[PDB]
Amino acid sequence: SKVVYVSHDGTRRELDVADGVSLMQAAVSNGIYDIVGDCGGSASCATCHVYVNEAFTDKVPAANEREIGMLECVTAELKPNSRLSCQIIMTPELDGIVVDVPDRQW
Ligand SMILES: [Ga+3]
Repeated sequence: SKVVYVSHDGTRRELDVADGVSLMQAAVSNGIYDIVGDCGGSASCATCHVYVNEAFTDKVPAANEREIGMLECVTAELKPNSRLSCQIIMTPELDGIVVDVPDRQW
């Protein structure tokens, strides 16, 4: 699928996230996520907290409590679609997803 990542600083990236990848994984390989070593592509991170555009946040799978605190590690007023770069998976239909890292600290 077509996925696009936006850094909370205002940078954007667009990768190809097929079936079995996560918004992070693709970007990850692309270095988009040169963060720390928590999720390692398994949704165990406190820094990949990101906001998916409401359009791909409703199609994506339902994130579990593991995507709530991990993702809420940084007080970013967790939205309804917020999620750590490594928790949503991309299907061959949900393509065109736009991600964004929360600058909620501003
Ligand atoms: Ga992560």
